[PDB]
Amino acid sequence: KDLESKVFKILFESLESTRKAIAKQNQEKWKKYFILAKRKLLLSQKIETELVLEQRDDIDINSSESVFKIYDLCEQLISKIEYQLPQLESQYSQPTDLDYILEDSAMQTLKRLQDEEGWTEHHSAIYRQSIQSMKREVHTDLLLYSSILYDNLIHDLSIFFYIPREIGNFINNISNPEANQELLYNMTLGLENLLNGEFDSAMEHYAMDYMK
Amino acid sequence: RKDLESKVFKILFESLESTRKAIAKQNQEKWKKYFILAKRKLLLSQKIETELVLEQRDDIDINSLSIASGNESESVFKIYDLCEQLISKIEYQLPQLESQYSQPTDLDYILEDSAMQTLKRLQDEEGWTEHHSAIYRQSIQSMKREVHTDLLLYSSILYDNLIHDLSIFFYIPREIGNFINNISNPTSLNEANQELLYNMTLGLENLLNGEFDSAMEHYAMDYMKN
Amino acid sequence: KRKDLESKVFKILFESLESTRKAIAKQNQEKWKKYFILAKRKLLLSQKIETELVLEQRDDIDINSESVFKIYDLCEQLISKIEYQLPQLESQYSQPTDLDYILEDSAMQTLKRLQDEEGWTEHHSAIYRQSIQSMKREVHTDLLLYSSILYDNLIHDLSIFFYIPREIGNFINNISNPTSLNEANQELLYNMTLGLENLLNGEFDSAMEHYAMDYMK
Amino acid sequence: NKRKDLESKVFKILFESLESTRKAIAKQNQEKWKKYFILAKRKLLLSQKIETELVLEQRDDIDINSLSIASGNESESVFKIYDLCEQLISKIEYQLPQLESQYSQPTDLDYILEDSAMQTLKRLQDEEGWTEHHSAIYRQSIQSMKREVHTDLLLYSSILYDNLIHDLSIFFYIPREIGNFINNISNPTSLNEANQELLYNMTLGLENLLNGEFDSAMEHYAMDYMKN
Amino acid sequence: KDLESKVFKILFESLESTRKAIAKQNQEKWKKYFILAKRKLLLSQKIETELVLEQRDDIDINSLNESESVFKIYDLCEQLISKIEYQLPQLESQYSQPTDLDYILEDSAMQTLKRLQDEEGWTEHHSAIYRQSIQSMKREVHTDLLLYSSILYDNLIHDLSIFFYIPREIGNFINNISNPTSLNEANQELLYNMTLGLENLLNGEFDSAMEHYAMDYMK
Amino acid sequence: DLESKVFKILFESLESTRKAIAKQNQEKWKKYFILAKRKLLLSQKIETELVLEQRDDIDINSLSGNESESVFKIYDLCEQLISKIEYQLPQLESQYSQPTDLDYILEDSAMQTLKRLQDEEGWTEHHSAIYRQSIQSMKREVHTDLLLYSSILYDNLIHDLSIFFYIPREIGNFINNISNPTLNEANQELLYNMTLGLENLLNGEFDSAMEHYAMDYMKNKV
Amino acid sequence: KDLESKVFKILFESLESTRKAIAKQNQEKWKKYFILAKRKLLLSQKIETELVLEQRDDIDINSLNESESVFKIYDLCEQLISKIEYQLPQLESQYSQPTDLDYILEDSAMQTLKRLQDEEGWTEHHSAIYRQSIQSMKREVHTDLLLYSSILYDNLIHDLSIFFYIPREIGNFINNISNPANQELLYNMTLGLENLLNGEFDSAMEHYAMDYMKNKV
Amino acid sequence: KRKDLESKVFKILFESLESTRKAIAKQNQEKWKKYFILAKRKLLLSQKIETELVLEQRDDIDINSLSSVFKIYDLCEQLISKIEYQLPQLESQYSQPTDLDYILEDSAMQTLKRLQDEEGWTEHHSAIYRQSIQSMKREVHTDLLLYSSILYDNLIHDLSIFFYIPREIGNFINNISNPTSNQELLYNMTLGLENLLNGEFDSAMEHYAMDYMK
Repeated sequence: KDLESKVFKILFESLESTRKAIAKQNQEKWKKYFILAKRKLLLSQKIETELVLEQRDDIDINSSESVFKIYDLCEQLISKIEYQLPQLESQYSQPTDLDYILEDSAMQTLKRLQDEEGWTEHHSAIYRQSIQSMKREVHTDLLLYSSILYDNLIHDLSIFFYIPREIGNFINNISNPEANQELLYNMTLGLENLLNGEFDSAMEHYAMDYMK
Repeated sequence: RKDLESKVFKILFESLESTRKAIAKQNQEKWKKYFILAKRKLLLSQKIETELVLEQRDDIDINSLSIASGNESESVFKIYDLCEQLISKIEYQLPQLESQYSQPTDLDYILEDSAMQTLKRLQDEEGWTEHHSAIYRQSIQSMKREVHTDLLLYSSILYDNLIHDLSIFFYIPREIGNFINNISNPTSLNEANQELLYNMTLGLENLLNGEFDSAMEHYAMDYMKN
Repeated sequence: KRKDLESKVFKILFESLESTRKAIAKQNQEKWKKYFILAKRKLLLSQKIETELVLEQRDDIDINSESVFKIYDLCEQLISKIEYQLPQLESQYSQPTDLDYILEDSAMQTLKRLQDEEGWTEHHSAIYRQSIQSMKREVHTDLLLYSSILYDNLIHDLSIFFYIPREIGNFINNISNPTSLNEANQELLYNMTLGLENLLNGEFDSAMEHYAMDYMK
Repeated sequence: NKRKDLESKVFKILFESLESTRKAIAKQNQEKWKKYFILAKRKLLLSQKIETELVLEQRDDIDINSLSIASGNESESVFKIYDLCEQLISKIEYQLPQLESQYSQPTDLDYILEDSAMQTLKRLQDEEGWTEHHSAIYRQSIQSMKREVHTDLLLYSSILYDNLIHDLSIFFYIPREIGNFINNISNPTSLNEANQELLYNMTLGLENLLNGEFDSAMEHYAMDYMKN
Repeated sequence: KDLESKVFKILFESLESTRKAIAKQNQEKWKKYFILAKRKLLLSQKIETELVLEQRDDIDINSLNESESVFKIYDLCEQLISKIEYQLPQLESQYSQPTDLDYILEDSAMQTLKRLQDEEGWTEHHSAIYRQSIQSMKREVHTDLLLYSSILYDNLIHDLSIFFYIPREIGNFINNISNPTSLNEANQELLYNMTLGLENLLNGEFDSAMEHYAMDYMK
Repeated sequence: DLESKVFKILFESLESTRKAIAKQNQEKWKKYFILAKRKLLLSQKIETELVLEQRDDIDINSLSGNESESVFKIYDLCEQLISKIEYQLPQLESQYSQPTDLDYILEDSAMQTLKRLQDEEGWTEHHSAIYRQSIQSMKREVHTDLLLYSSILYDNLIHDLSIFFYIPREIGNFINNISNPTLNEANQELLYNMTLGLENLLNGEFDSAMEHYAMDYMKNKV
Repeated sequence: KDLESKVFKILFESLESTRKAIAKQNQEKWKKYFILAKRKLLLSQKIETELVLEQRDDIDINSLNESESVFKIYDLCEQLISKIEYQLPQLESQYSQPTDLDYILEDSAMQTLKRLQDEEGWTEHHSAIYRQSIQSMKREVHTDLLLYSSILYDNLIHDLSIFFYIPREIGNFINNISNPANQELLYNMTLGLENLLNGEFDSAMEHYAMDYMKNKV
Repeated sequence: KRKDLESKVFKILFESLESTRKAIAKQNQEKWKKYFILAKRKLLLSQKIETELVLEQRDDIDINSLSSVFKIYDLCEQLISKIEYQLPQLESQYSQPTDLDYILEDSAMQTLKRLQDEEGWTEHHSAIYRQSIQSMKREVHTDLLLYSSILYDNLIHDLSIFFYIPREIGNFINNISNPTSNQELLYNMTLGLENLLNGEFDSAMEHYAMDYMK
């Protein structure tokens, strides 16, 4: 009598141990947060840069290096992003310790728990459904906190959005004075910072700080 | 007791299974919350871009020469006025978006009110322990989290699509591409500053006047239907 | 004269190289992930040999004993875990990164731009290529260096997970003491099952993550 | 183009000096294997030390009672084992500064990168069209070569350790003895017999770590790997 | 009657004579001034060098112009510490060694007490006053030592500023790295000026320096 | 016969004043602290001066980095510290000159006492001469005590305050970093740690530490 | 936007730096607590002794055991009056002594202010806020003085009851006149007046104030 | 633009707070009682300890078969009484809320909400507001302790005549200095005790406090 209660207790405390294992994962979870947000930032970069390419008239006459260099930096920043997005995907899908914990190790625990007394096929059903729920909720967590992260570091990375900045500058330069060349220069610069690692490093720094 | 634990178990499971089928039946409000989360992202970007433009305004001083300001001075002051409005607009919008997304739905009724109700009717069953009710609370929480997840997944993909479909309303990148192209032409030098102030005003009012919102709602519903 | 031309081209060569080195230095998150991979790999290989040697001592099983069966089972699981973890650790170690992209593609672009200068000869070009190769090799150096030291420190931090030496110490200490022979036997069985399951259940993997992450900063 | 061939061939001499040093580095195998072995051996002994410390740390003696009924020699065996643990910790504490000293001894690798390289630089500094920028490239390439050597050292010593730790499996007395113990216990009535076997085998394996057989086996296996 | 007046006068005359004998004995003071100020100087030298030293990490056998310089600087630190660790007890000893002033205020004065105790009208009260007057003359001498060593040290910390190489080289290093070309050589150059610094404190240039500045303060 | 009475009355009054001087601890400990702290601040001053002497001067030039930010912030902290010390030293002197009850016990109260004692039988001007001599020596011996226990205090504090001696600690940290693993990481480490050392000298942590340590040394003797 | 919030945060953090500086200045705090308490004590003491003296009855050319019973005490009163008249202004010189604290709140505060006046978006209104908060901290350190010095005084008047010879002696006189004898008054008096003149009262006070400086914190 | 917005929002915080200052100045010229209460409290506890210690000299030496003051000892404990009554009275009198306590609680915290309603007005101005109000509170408290102290230091001289006990020990040693007639002691001191009980003291104290603050 009251063996039902004891078996239930075993199931519950097993599942809770798995939950605590899950909560201890931090480094790969954060690396994945960071991958999702960075991917969003890089798709907006590739779209902004494709828009400013499009506005270039292929001159075909039919009877300055300051901008050719700008358009050049544009094209190879597209090339950078195009290399980088598959690598972020790849990195994202690499298996982690948590995976093993939730698959093989959790199945091993199941088998042992089934050899107890009073453990039915229903207890197994409940155990399996809980582990499937935990597996899914890992993705829940990734999607949630990477959205929150992206929202925060779109504020923090403002300094790198050089087009809004150069336009605000340039219409301030009407009423507070050469301006064409100033814009070409600040644009070249903001490009370079996007290509030369200054951006990938800024993002590493910010998200890291967030994790501490 | 042989059939007792088996069938208390079966009642718990069938309760939960019906609730799951109910969740599938209320796949209706989901489209509105998808659209909200996507739209909130599009606006957070717009607000930040605009704020950045406004943040360059250096004031006008005795030390500001302000030479070469013809009729462009009033263009520029309307640009700052528009920008200020667009911020005040996005600032009013965003909490209405929160208020909408947060509002109670059919799904919430399935998973909250009615879930606890069914719980109480289940407590008054033979051989129902508090462990059974913990398992009920757990599976319902997971169904909440499964719905949350569908929200975040679909809305992220929606956004990925919208940033393509709304190519046209991103006036700032296009106008910069055009300004430098227009120094690259021989003829377009004089027209350049004017054209920039004008198409910028255009872009700001397209975001302000309802056009961008409406195209957003179109492309979104189009994506959802297919 | 042409002397100042030579100094101009030498200063440009140097400053492009120095820009490249500053860029390598900032690539810090991946360099740590790799340090930690190496330290973890050594820790785990030693766990595997320790566990395999406890297994080599087992009688061939009866074909065609209760707690000791549990313990042997755990040993086999832990070996499966480690044989799962190791190929993955190699994969993550070889996973390319932005450092690779600086060291190959951005460098070749800067060389195209540089090799179109005032007095830039193909010898300046050869030195530029070599210096790039040397930074790429020095990254590897630092991995081996910093991973060596990190492991030296982790072995001490992680001392409480080394359940084998501690449980043999404990066992002889309480056969020597007035404590009985069964209390000794049962205490060893218990403490071995525990050391094993903390090796198995993430507790060691979490401790290692925690300590190594604390070392950075 | 008198100064063209000047600049071109003062670059050429630089390349050829550097490449000569590189070739002299490549033929330095036997003398590297000494440093390989010292690094591998140091890590092996640091491990041995920690594992023995961890044994010794579980020592908490309780005084016997006037009432104690127990019998046997087991406490004498255990105290001798503790003694041998202290002797091993001593041995290792002694021989680590040795290894440091041996590694610190300068080799003909050191002579090619240090004495000999600085001696070639000075003659290159009396060359026509040579400038301190050339000298900076010289110093830079040499220090890159020192670093390449270091990489060789860390890499090959790590691989050698990984192989040694299997070669030396027989001396790892303490997992092996917890093994033999657990395997005996399943056959009951042999429990006291198994305690005796364990005390005896710990004593032996401690002696084999203490008495220099372990150091011999280590050097022997490292040689066998060097040849292959 | 007229007798305690006589006893009193002889007590006062004896004490005044001791006082005039203390005055001619200015020699010993200067030496002890130098001892006390020099000991304070070497205490601070010790603490600075120990702090520089406390930052050396243990040598990792994997760890690999600078290395040679930093090794030989650390050795110069350890040499300076040993020099001061013996130089200090040497200085205590020199300060303790008996003097003609010590003699004139212990032996000479107690001989005189014995003599004065066989006089007509010499109560023990008289002898208590005598011992207290003598201990007071000792404390005047000690006050003199502490006063003038304090002032002397105050002055020597300026006069000897050029041996305070360590803030000096901090300053040259930050100014150098605050410039374009200096940075290149900065890490070498402090390595040099530090070494020289540690040598001038050890080779004896500073002990001769100190001694000569003290010669001037006393003259 | 009775001259023992007059000598004993003399001795007794002098013991009164001596025990009274003994009970005057608070201002004693504060004057110890003043003399100590003064010396520590004179040393700090010379250090900071010496680092500023190595900064180059300022003229019409091209006006030429992040280092420049760090280095010029340190130079400004230096000028700050020097101003702090040049303010505190005259304060410390004026705090030391301030008179105490001890002054009164050894001047007005004593002269008063001797005038009372010059009204007694057996009392002579030679006893008055001894009274003045003894008072004058206790007057001098106060000073002696100040010199002695300030010397000892300083020799202790120069150890307990070791953590604020940032210049030697950072030059040692620097040379330890270079040649061994970790370039301009060490240069940054120097600038940061120098900045924090100067601020801890400026923010009161050092004055608070001194006021705590010499406190402790007092509580021992209590 | 962010600029406003950040310039506010910089204002607040500077002000709270000053806050934590004043927090650490306990020595001169207690010096001034003590000075104020002691001034009150000595004032009441002076007025008591002057009221004793006001009944001396002017003597001059007049009528030639009790000389030691009245004259010694009238003298000891004249001297305690002397001593108190010496001590009071010394206490006011001591209280007015500048301190590191003044430095914190004046020269240092104005240096930092000047250094904030060339931050981004710093307005003369920020500066007026700053000076207002400085003058506030300056006023509150006063408040701290007044509060603790009153609380102290109330402790000391009880802790120091044994030096209050004059109510005590009127008591011990009227009690022995109800009993079966009087000169005890004159005797114990002289002793009380001496204990207030010889330093016993002063050093008793220094002791209790030390004790409170310690245990209260 | 918003440079002028910032000028104005700081302008409104300034002028609001200065209104509250000018309120405090004039309504402080009214709060004279608190001063007087705290001073009285100190006067009375001084009185209590002095009376206590004269009473503390009760030994009741038992006599044996070998062969007015009480009135006074009574007056003593009567005054210890009057005082132990009067102290909690005075503390309650001190704790009562007045106009200021409202001007810096309610009239301030309400004009707060009003200031929050203003545009451009964030939570940092709300924190500056609250902190300036606490500084005003503490400045009023300063005022309180300050002028109560000075008041006490004057009152000690003003009530010099009621300090009967040093007066009468002085008269006794004066009357023993010139051998005459003890009885004058008991009479004069009884007189002073009744001066401290009948309320000439409390009333002369009030008159001198008011008379000083005029």
